[PDB]
Amino acid sequence: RPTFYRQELNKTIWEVPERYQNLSPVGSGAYGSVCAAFDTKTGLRVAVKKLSRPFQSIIHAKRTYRELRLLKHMKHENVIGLLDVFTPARSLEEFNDVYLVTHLMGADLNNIVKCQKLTDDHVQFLIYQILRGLKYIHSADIIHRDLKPSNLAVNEDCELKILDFARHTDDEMTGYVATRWYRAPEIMLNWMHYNQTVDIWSVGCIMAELLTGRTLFPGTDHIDQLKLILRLVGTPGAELLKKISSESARNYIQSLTQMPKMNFANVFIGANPLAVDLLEKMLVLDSDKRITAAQALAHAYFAQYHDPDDEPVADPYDQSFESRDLLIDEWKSLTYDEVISFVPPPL
Ligand SMILES: c1ccc(-c2nnc(N3CCN(c4ncccn4)CC3)cc2-c2ccncc2)cc1
Ligand SMILES: c1ccc(-c2nnc(N3CCN(c4ncccn4)CC3)cc2-c2ccncc2)cc1
Ligand SMILES: Fc1ccc(-c2n[nH]cc2-c2ccncc2)cc1
Ligand SMILES: [Cl-]
Ligand SMILES: [Zn+2]
Repeated sequence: RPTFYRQELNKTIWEVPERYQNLSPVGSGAYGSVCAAFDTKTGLRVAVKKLSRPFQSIIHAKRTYRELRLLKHMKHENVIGLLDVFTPARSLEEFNDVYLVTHLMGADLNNIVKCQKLTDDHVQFLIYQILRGLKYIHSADIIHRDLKPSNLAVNEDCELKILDFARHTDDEMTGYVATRWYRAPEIMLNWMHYNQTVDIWSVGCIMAELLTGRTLFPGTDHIDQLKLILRLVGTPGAELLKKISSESARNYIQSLTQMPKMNFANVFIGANPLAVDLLEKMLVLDSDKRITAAQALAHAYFAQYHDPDDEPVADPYDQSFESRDLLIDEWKSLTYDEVISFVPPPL
């Protein structure tokens, strides 16, 4: 067992191994609290996240296990992975807190887009990285489901990592988001059978914003969001309308004054046409015809970066736990096993 030390930061107390020094708070939320620290063992600057109320409910307990399982599995340059995980608990009985450690990423895509107007080269590189990470995530039968600028970490070298790839249709009001500018329309329609391309829709929205400096669809509610979307891409054709089982949703859409698809060249005026072509393949209303991450990587917009030999897929990921209905103490025990069995990556 390593030697731990205690300290209080803001209103959050922290108990971590001595290897981590100079903890300074970076921010907190529904997820947990995060501190930047210096890892004396590796010489790296790391981010240390203390989970918030990990075993409050079966929802938190299962989510704590899920995040740990996800982070332990993700080994890819464009996806956050685990440098370390620890608890000050000496045994299961006193197991109450989980701390996760990863490489420190000093900014997110919001800081980047707001503080400066990115060049086309930057847009290509950043979007390239997101897609390369999504290709990997998606290959493990994982859907991010909430991609947005504040979920994309970026460092001073313009290297990018996807974070938060750990929620589902939950019965809690913590972390509730009012309207989501980056969400696929099928999600705004509460479709229960969406596919991995919901993430591609988000990339499209993010990419648009990096090119124009404006949120593409700043809707105030789910319906306002959907109307802004249909204004750009036009109202659904016969083929897509036929895929809507929800009688009320289908009928509402059909009762809207019908709208044509806008010419993307007029909307994203001044943008690299290759960029506009890709945007158009990403922002397809029918998810069945939306481009995949793997296909997008091979789009001519990324010719400067695309390398099939260096766009890997993930090892098989066991999500069978997702269907389990267990007691809080069972999820806690499983999580504890995962902490104790963690093998750090080679330096
Ligand atoms: C790997 C990484 C870090 C460590 C480490 N472990 N314990 C450390 N001590 C623990 C005890 N030490 C102490 N002990 C008694 C009185 C006053 N101070 C304070 C700092 C420092 C350190 C430490 C080492 C290197 N740089 C900074 C801190 C051990 C292995
Ligand atoms: C291990 C250690 C830290 C993390 C980590 N977790 N969450 C992070 N974000 C910070 C804020 N982000 C956010 N903020 C506002 C709205 C929606 N999301 C959500 C969570 C950043 C980070 C983070 C921060 C800095 N560097 C790397 C990762 C994950 C695993
Ligand atoms: F107005 C819209 C917006 C999006 C969709 C949509 N795109 N892909 C799948 C769907 C969809 C929506 C609702 N139910 C089934 C499928 C359908 C209608
Ligand atoms: Cl995909
Ligand atoms: Zn909760």
